[PDB]
Amino acid sequence: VLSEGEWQLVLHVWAKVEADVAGHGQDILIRLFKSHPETLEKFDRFKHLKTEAEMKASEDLKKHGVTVLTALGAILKKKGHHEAELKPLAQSHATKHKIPIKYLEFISEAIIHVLHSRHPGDFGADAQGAMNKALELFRKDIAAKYKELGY
Ligand code: HEM
Repeated sequence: VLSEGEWQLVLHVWAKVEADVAGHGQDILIRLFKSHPETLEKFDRFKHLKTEAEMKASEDLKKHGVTVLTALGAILKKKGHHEAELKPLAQSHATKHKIPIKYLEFISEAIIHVLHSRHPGDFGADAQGAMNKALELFRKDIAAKYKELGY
């Protein structure tokens, strides 16, 4: 459970992310795909992309990055009271997209890295720790739904 102070650190940096949702989403998905190429293979939509320049040039990838970060922002703003948000996300990611929990760890790492690059003044160690806790809570709660469903 995050404290109120931890949530404030999380949402303070998140408010900065929302100034450029699409650029963050691009940076995060590209980092994910480059650092963990098995993740790109899960996207029939994107697996034709073979270089970072091609990824950066894809408007469709930029659009999907907005989709991802909009869903995550809605979750974070619930401050842990996110059952209604995680139900459909866990269902689609477990049963349709077939995404291991480990790949959610990978995207969490990419998120933290990009937030640190773009917002150092609002993403010192205290905020890094708080965002790590928020993304761990996300993963814990998704994992419980995966377990229910046999994934
Ligand atoms: C912060 C973590 C993530 C969030 C918030 C998120 C959110 C979303 C959302 C909102 C959608 C569209 C609706 C849906 O299908 O449920 C989506 C689609 C999808 N996601 Fe994620 N996602 C996350 C992590 C991942 C990861 C790590 C992968 C793969 C490694 C992945 C693979 C997919 C795929 C394959 C689709 C379908 C794309 C398409 O063909 O349109 N997601 N995601």
